[PDB]
This record gives sequence, C-alpha cells and structure tokens, in this order.
Amino acid sequence: GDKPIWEQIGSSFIQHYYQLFANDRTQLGAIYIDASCLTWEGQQFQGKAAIVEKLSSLPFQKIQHSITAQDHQPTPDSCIISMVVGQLKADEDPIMGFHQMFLLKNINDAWVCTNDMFRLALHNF
Amino acid sequence: KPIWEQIGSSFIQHYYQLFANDRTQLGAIYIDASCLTWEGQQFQGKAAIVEKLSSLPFQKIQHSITAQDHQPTPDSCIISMVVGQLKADEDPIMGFHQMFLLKNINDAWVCTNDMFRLALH
Repeated sequence: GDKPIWEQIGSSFIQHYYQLFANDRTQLGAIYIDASCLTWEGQQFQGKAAIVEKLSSLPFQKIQHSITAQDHQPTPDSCIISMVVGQLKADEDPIMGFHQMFLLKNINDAWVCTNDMFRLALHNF
Repeated sequence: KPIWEQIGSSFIQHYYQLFANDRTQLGAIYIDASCLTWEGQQFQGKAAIVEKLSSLPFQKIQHSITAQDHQPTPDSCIISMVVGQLKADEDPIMGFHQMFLLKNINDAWVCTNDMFRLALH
C-alpha cells in the first residue's frame, strides 16, 4: 500500500546498526542470531560470540557514517537482503568509501541479521 | 577453498563473462522471479532484467574485480559481493559495487537477488 515493507524494515535496521556501531559496539549481539556469519576485510567470523568480539576489538575510538545509497529486496525464503554504499571517517583517518551487506531474517517476530559483509573501498595509487 | 567460495566465484566469473560477451544470454543465470536493483532502479522478473542489461547503450562493458567476498547462509544460500572497475566502450573507467544472492533450484545455482551501484569518484 505504498513504501514496501522490506524497505521500511531494512533502512530501519541500517539506522539502528550504525548508530549502535558508533555508541557501544559491545551491544551488537542483540541484532544477530547465534548462527550468524560476518566477513570483515576478507575475514569470516561465525556465531554470535565471535562476531561481537571481533567488532569489540576494532582499534577505532570515534566513528561516523553517511549512507549514500541503500537497496533492499525480499528474497524467496522470506528474508530481506540489503546493500549499502557510503562513506565513513574513523577518528582523524581520511574519509573513505565502503560497502556493507546485511541479510535480515524474521525470528521471534523480530528481524535479525544472519549474514553481514563489510569492506573498505581502497584508494588506488 | 571453502565450498561457498567455489560456488560464488564460479558464478560471478560466469556472470561477468556473459556480461562482457553476450548480454542477451544473461537469462541463463536468473529465474523468472529474479529481482534486480540497478543504479537504484528496480527490474522485477527475468524478462525485465535481461531486457534492461541487454539494452544498455554500449557494445562492450568490461569488468575487473578488485575484491570478492562470499558467504553461506543458514537456509542453504550464498551471498556474493564484488567491488571493482568497469569500462563502457570509450567511456572513462568507473568504480562499482555488486551483490548477488544465490540459491540452488532445479539442481543448479542461480541468482535470485542482484543489486548494482556505480562508484561516485
């Protein structure tokens, strides 16, 4: 009846994910199920624990994000797959591009992340 | 090499080899209920999707992957995400991002979800 549900749920996940990413990373566990999977700069991590942990150790202090584009589509298995392209500035590190992906699933009547992929857009020299 | 990587890599090679050579046959890696979001525009169904890709205003588009990540999901699917460069005819080289959600239907891996984005230098 207007803006697709997967586009409401998705942008709403993105929003909540990044905010939490900038205020208290040790709280990300709640948006992932136990059988989750994360890929950070080529590196894969399985299970909730190993994910939260990995994210808790990133050497950054202040981080900011600017969602430049975000695409959402429903999948055959009744899931929501999202693609994010944007930019971030980590402390006084130079502004850089990046892309992320999320696969949300409805569990306990709440949408939770099962798959997550992140990778900085490396400058070419 | 993890099995999910073998499937995904083999799929993107097949996908970009078709995309560079014969775009009109790109239907071979989609299903009728496939969905594509290109530069923000959505094309639902194999018919729409192929027609969109097939008619892009150019004779040849090359694609070079700068990096590719793959991953398996709880419900037997595979997510492939690429970041690389492409060049349409004589047009200048441009960055892009692309993600594919794969599933095995009819005993064959096919793409059900496809999102593409051009890089903003």
